[PDB]
Amino acid sequence: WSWESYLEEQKAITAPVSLFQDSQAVTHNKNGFKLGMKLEGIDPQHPSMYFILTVAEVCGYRLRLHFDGYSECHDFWVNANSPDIHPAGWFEKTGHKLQPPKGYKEEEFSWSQYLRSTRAQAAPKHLFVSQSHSPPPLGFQVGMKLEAVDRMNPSLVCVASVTDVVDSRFLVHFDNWDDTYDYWCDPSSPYIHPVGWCQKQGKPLTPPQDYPDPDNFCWEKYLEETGASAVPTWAFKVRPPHSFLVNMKLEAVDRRNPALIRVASVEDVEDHRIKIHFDGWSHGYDFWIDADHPDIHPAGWCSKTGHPLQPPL
Amino acid sequence: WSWESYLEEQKAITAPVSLFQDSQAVTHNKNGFKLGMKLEGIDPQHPSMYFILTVAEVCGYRLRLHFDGYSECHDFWVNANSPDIHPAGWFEKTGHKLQPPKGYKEEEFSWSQYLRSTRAQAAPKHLFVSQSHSPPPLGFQVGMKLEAVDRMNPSLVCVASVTDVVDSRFLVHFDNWDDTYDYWCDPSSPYIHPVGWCQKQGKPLTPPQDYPDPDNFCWEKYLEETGASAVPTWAFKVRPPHSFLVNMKLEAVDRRNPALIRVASVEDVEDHRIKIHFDGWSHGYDFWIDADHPDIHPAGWCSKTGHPLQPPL
Amino acid sequence: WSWESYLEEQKAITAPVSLFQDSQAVTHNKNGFKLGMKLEGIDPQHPSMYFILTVAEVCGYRLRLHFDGYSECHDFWVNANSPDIHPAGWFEKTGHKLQPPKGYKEEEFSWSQYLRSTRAQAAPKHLFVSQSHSPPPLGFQVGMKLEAVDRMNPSLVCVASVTDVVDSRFLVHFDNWDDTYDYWCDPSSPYIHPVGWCQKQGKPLTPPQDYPDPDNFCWEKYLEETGASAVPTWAFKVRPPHSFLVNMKLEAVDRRNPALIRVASVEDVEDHRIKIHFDGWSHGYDFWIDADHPDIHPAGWCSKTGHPLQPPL
Amino acid sequence: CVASVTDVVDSRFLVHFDNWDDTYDYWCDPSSPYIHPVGWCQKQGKPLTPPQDYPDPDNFCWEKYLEETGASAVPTWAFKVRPPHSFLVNMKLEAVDRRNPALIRVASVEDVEDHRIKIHFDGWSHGYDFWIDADHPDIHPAGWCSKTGHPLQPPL
Amino acid sequence: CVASVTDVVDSRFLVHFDNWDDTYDYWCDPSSPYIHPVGWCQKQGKPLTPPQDYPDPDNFCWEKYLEETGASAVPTWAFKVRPPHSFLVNMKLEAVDRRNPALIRVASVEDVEDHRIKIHFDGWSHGYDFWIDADHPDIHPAGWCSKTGHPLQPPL
Repeated sequence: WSWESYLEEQKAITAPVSLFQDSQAVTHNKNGFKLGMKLEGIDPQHPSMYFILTVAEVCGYRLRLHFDGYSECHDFWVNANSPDIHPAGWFEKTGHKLQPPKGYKEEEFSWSQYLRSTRAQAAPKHLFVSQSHSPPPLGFQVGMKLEAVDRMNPSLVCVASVTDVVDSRFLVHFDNWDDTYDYWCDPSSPYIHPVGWCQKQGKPLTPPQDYPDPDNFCWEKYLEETGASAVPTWAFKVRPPHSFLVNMKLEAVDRRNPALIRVASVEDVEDHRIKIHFDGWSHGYDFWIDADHPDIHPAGWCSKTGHPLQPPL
Repeated sequence: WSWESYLEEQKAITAPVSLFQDSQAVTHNKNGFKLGMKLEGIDPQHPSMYFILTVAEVCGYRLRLHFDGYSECHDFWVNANSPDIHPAGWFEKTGHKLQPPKGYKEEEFSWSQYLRSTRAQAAPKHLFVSQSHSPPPLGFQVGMKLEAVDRMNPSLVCVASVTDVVDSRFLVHFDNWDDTYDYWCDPSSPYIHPVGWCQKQGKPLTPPQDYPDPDNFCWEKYLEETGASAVPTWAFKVRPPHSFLVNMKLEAVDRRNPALIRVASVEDVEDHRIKIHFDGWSHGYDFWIDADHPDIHPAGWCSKTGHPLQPPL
Repeated sequence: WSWESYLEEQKAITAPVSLFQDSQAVTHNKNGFKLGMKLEGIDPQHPSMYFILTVAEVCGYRLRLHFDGYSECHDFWVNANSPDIHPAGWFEKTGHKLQPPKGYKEEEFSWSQYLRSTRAQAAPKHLFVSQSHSPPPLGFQVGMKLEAVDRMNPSLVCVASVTDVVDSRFLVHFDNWDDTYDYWCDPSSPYIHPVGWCQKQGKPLTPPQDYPDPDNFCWEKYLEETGASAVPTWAFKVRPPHSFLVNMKLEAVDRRNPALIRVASVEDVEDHRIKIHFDGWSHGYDFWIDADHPDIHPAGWCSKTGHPLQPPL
Repeated sequence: CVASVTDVVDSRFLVHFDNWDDTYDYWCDPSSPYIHPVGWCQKQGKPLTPPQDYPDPDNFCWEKYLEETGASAVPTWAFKVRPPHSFLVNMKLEAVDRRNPALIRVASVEDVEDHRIKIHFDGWSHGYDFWIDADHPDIHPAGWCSKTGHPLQPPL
Repeated sequence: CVASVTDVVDSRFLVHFDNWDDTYDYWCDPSSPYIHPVGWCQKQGKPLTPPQDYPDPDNFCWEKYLEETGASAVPTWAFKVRPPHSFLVNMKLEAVDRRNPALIRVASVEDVEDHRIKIHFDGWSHGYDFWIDADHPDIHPAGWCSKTGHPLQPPL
């Protein structure tokens, strides 16, 4: 199988490298992660929470992470340039809570002790793109409030708060809802708006879960009661729409079997998202994904990084 | 988008209309081809051979042709003023052979009966710019001999024959070779030369495939032996070099997906060819093309003919 | 009146929005068609033929179209997102034939000149959802063959051809028959089947009108003889049965006077059709309709688009 | 003149003059005395004015203008006969003053045609007398102002 | 372009382009395929070139221009259809040499339009080929030179 022969055969064009973020395209960085290394990272399902993680597998510029003490059914894959992982020690130096290995107490866990117990090595610091050392996102402080789209229920724009800040990004949290709805963004995210945006746009605003008087939610009173400030309007930036076009081909990780990356096509577009189709598979497996998502890549990425590529059905 | 605003922002000019052949520039002719019409035409991969074709798609002044009985994977695009297509009945009336639809036999095929059996419409004669109702190109009669550059292997100038004449054009065939290397041209073509030109210029001439005694190749006796005359030297006209300049902009079909036409730029020039660059794409997709190629057009061609134009990426 | 109070008094539910095609449900698009605008479209009684049409009336997201030069008794209603109407100039740019206004001749007609003579405005291109600017429905090329149910005589499955392709849809034509029986559909249509389906299912296949030797009807030789390919079986997709249930309420155009839309109920169901009952009217006016028909809509459609809703009688 | 229907709203439609500004347009209904079926001029004796800047004006042909514009003429059965009004000279009424339309005045019928009346404002000069269509929205029966709560200007 | 009749001599008239060099002027008759009545461009949807140095080049209007200039349009009835010529490609004839007008040469019809022919001088480069109106006084039937006593130049 080759991309060159397949494109000639299909009279098709790949999405150029120029349409991707540098982080999605870069193939010349080596993967320094090695089996058994220990580190810290967010649970992709609960992006506000941090766990002790171990490198269980490496494949090209990707690695599979295992939650120490928990079942292997929870293992997940990230790129070696992921900002959602951090070196041993990072949580304690930056004000983040550790969920310790199964059966430990928070107060009970110490990296020194754990590494002695396991005789394991911590992943070296120099591997990690994110250590909370770079300038923060301008204008977004922890504790400030804003209006945000519930990416799980995208018809809802909701009262939300900044609850975390790491390097150039911040975490959006939906007031008094499960942290499973939280997501990381930057100032240009198309999913966030200043306080007052819904009322100015004539959209209903979804109030906090279990808000005492759900009927008459008022931002001014809520901000006062909560000792909170709005993110100032100047901080919000326009992200330009992406330049991907329908029928362009690319490589995308399989959501159902994330170990796998497949030949894919752009099936549809929005301003900030693309709809992925896996060539040769049912359109029933098609899915929408943000254009900046870390698991889409230009054609060639797998061969240049050493990751196997699944040809079309 | 708009050419006008593009030219201002880029501080650039378009290749003037006068630089193009009338046939590449003409926008004011309507496309009278309709879905399902039947006709005859050359196979672009075997330019000496004629097949039954059906109009499968129309886009502006272009059409996509299907080889009757064969796979749709062979379909190809032409312009409505293509001289490489002819009305039903042309082959018989002009001394050409028709390769029939898949599963027929040359002499099993009758247009009357085919049309009855399909209930299809033959494309009307008046649509075609080439019907062999013009007197031939002066001095180029079938069977005559000349020296020609193998456009596939441009360092070779070779023993070649005229094997087909249609309106103002004729077919150049390489003696003892596949029709695969053949090409259509006219008497001003820069790829052809009178008998003796090589000798008189210094360059070696490639004789017919598997000729007896190749270095000892003698034209005046090849000629007497084949009962052929060389094309008279007075026949070969001087096409002047084109006047395209680097950085001029135009519109060009994308060879990767020929359904598409794009904003393009002149990246380089030779006497009779231009190197095309698609604005906003990698220089890796840059390609050489004959100045007189049917698939380059002046700015505004798409707009005036009703074909989409791909703006720069 | 109000849906809300109606549902309480009847102790009933409305057919949810999710049950409908997006095209049947969408209310938030404005109707940009204006009185007197000119365009092209199919004749609903001769679905293979295109005529010049004028906007005669606008009501909410619907419009009434007039055949230029002909009687107003032929006027008909469509939705503003109809794929059966196209901008001025479309026929020429896409290989379709235009039947001209009464008293003209196909080739006497020019849009430039018609617009000058009438001083009329062509409806702007951006209004149309169907302009042949999308790539076709996969595997369905013009001239290809299939088996189809005669929607007029549903016990018959018949030899049929693709004769028209426009955006995601194509026209099914019965071999040797009037266009009167033709219908538009897409590859998930439940009325179409690959070549051989009848034989493989047990049912008899109706051959072309006035074919020689009907019981002795052979597909692979009909095919070789017509220079046609059958539509490949991989092309035919499985539309799942709709999920409408008896007693769900909705809004539906009244076929007796199509200017009107009414409160309606699901009286019965098949896999791909629903039987409509108009609340407060006799069951004698109950009628069967395809679930995907453009003239059924979710509760609130009229209200959101600005079309009157007939309350129950 | 040659004219078209360009707008329809409820029981009314807009009459437009072909090749002319909308400045001359007017709304009416099928009983309007200002409109006529195609051919009426020819059949009555009067000359018909063709579209502005038409090619070859005296040689103006309707059935071919029609075929050429993909238009039909309004059918003759459509044009209804408004009967002449029954106002008589000296009857009194209330009428908006065109000089200052905020005002309505006591008025008199000074003259009549089949479909128009000439209005005189009692106590004012006959110089301000003006012609108006009987069906104009700005003439009203005596007592209209009083019953609707609009001041009535008494005679001067 | 906007133009005027500035001369009349026998059966012909001179066409002049308003406020342009008289070098652009040409003689014709009523059937000339190069002239049209006032309004033709607008009826055909072609741009009309206004007079040189027209005070407001943007909004040229024939009605106003005619009034300002004290001028009338040539009436439409005066313009006649000239039938296309009947010359066919490859027919041979005699034509004066534009470069050396003392000379008349053997010539061929290289191409045709409705009212013009393209002349090729047999034996010379097609680079010397030229379009000429079918009625031009310097093309002639074969034999014209010998019958009038003018030398004829044979083909190159």
